[PDB]
Amino acid sequence: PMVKEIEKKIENIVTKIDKKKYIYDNMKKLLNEIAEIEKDKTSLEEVKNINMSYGKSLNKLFLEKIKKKSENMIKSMEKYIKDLDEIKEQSPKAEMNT
Repeated sequence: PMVKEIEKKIENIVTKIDKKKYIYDNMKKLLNEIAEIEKDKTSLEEVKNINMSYGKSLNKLFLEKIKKKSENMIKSMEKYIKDLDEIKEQSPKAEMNT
């Protein structure tokens, strides 16, 4: 204990300098969620692109490209009439919240 005061130093270099590792040991699991974050974000933003061309852009272009009108009817118009799913989502939210 006298010279073996270097045992409290060992005690320190132990637990104290051991729990030093169990910090960066969570810094990895962090750099996983952090990693996953953008890793999906961008991947999807890529399939949010294909829409803008195939929708909005290909819309105006096709809505200039021109029975045939019947297709133009069931087109963008019934494509908006799809969004009845929001009402098929609203009252549901307004359900499990009373």
